[PDB]
Amino acid sequence: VTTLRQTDPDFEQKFAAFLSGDVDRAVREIVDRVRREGDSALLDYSRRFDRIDLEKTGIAVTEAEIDAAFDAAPASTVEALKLARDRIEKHHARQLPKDDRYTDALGVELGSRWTAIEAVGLYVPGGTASYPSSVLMNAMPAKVAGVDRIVMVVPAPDGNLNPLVLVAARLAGVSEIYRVGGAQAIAALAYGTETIRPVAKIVGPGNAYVAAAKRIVFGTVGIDMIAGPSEVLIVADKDNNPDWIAADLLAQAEHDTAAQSILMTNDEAFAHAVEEAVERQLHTETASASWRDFGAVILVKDFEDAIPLANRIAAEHLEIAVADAEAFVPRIRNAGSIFIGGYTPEVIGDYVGGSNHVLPTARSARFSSGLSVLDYMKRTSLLKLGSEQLRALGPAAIEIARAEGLDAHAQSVAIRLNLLEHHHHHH
Amino acid sequence: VTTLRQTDPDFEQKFAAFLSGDVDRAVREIVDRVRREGDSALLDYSRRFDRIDLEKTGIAVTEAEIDAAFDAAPASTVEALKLARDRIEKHHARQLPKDDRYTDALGVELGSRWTAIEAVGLYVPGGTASYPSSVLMNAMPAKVAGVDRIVMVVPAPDGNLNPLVLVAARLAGVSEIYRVGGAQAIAALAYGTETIRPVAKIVGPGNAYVAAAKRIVFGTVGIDMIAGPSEVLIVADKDNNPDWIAADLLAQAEHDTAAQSILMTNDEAFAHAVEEAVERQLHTETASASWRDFGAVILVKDFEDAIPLANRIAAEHLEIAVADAEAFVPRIRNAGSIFIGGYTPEVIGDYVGGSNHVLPTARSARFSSGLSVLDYMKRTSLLKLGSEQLRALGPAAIEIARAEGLDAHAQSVAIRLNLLEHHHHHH
Ligand SMILES: [Zn+2]
Ligand SMILES: [Zn+2]
Ligand SMILES: [Zn+2]
Ligand SMILES: [Zn+2]
Repeated sequence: VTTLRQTDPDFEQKFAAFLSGDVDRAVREIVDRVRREGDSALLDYSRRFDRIDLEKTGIAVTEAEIDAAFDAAPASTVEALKLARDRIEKHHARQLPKDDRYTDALGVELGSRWTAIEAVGLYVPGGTASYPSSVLMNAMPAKVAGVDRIVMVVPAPDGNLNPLVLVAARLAGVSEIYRVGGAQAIAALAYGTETIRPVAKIVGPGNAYVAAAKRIVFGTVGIDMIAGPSEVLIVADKDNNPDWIAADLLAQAEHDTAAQSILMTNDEAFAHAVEEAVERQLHTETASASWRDFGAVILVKDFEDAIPLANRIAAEHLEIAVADAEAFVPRIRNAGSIFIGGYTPEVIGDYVGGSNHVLPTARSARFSSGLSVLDYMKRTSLLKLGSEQLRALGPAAIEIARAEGLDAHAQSVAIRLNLLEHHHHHH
Repeated sequence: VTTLRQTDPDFEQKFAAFLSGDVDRAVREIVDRVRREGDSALLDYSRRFDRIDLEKTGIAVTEAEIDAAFDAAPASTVEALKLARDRIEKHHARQLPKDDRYTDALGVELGSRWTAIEAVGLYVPGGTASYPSSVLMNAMPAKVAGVDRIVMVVPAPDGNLNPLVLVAARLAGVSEIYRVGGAQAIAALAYGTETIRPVAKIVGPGNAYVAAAKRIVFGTVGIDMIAGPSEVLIVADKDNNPDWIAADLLAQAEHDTAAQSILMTNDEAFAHAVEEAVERQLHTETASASWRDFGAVILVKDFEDAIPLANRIAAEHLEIAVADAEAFVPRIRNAGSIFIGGYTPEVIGDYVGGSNHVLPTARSARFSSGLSVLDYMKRTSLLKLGSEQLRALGPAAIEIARAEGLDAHAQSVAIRLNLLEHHHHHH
């Protein structure tokens, strides 16, 4: 496994290189066609890519089909999904924003008010990449935020849908479910078709076609972020169970073939002990291809050294397993989620922690946060000036407007001050 | 001026049509070249588009050049910019997020922590579109949020820079200023060059080239939103000064040739009185082309009717001038900023209100908010489970992981529970 040593005269060059790292035309055409033509183009693309005939199966999934999904599900799985839904809901409810209206010293009334986005669409991959936990994580915050209409699009290749996805959808307050995917589904959500009324925002990672479609429609609808390769950074000292740390690195690896698992430690023997555990557990596929191709160990002399390196890696998931861990939490500023101690494997956050696992990937923790209720809401600014306030702030506005050559802007203030001033000749 | 009447059997069709409504290849190449080549490609593109030779003028603006800018500025303009900076700062400080760490009923420790984005870049148009108010509005929130490095890129066509932009930059805590623009500047900020170290997020509306460049780099850096045509919606009854309302419609029009100003009223005579005022003031250019080409009046019978229409328009700027205005504020959920009463022209919000004027355009108020300190910060989730908590939540996680075919994920929990369980045979 790749191993970098901070003291190496070439460490910086190798570390920076380690951190570094089309379908546009086809997608541009698919998006434009769905926009201009609607349902018929949706059915057309679904045939080409999902080998399904929506004319016969229908575009929308029925409540009856969702009921059948519930009955087919093992009781313990439905129960587990409900516990996860309940934990996620309670956690997100705490993050609801509070409005703020106040009067400043000049008597100006300033306000901040939050409302939910009216309709939101959740993109959920189809087939073997179709996970019910993803559905709860993406839909529950919208439900908590108060979104009136929650739509889910999920492709059904060869007509197959994971029934657990339908089970999760209901548990999380999803209102409409449509059997479509790819750039065509993204276009339908953004522009609308005869059957699918448009939404105001689309969330949910997808493949290259979905990603390209989202870059196009951004502006017409809001979008969460572009899906990028996932990574876990584990910062651990020798006082850990090597098998446990290995299991955590492998859990992240099975996720995707390009997923990356990094161990940052100050004890080489421990790093060796973790690599041996990774090897044994690897027997007793995607994780194999993932750990070998992208796995890595970074050796530092102490954890003060690990701080700047961890900040540059800016991992989606950061497991901190060192003595006095709570002390490093505030020092490591770039991380989507931080899991503390030996009993908190990243996996728990994917399912039952309650904290949203849909986190920023590919160094995006440098500028973004994981999904929260805020992503499903928006703030409106409120401002009210009375005559006194306009008299006090208007001149400054006029000065700036005129300095900017914006005479109409200056006049909208001057036309008011010119009349008002006749009542202020005393001062 | 275009006039729609809600009762018209064809109103809905006309209103919906009223609401509706390339360089990609060239930009894709410019962005890729700057990424691969650095400074030399920056200088190359700057010559082609700004007719400037950065080899002689230099890429970075010097402190000395900024000092000269201050001296050349009229005292009242510097003072006005400072009052605006102070109002914006005090307002934004109130919006700083608070961290939240707590322990739930199961003893799970959950946390929410906020940090500032380390480096941010502000794109400011050059030439006659170069406004100092824009600089304060875009930079001040980053300064309040605690951004360590604030960078501004501003093209200097034919070597000319608005000195007031340099004055504002300093007042707002901008650290570095570079004389570059377009897709080349966006590429330099996102990928970095020898002279310009990369930033984590880029904010600031630009032209079609800037917009295309931002769509490309999104993911590598965060981006605010894509600039779209601006619009003001004024909902007013007859108890207003027609000249004042006209001035407000014209102020928004001079902004851009595609800017849109809409009057929504329940009194046709008043609408006529406003149109006549717009005509007289139009004499005593861009505003002219803007009001005629995109201006519009929407007649309703009462303001209850105006609510759903205003929500569909979802204007960047909404001026509410009706009796009992405070009553409609909560009913109109989609609006970037709401200005209340006759003494609050939208213009005040652009400069001295304190509330950020960089608001969502082209119906984006349906899903986004105007710039705030939150846009310059990010949240990190914290999670800590002890043995008891993992014992209580682990089984559910395993159940879901296995139902999803994610065995490595299930094992990272099972490997811990398998050892831990020997201490829990009593229950
Ligand atoms: Zn050290
Ligand atoms: Zn995971
Ligand atoms: Zn009515
Ligand atoms: Zn304005």
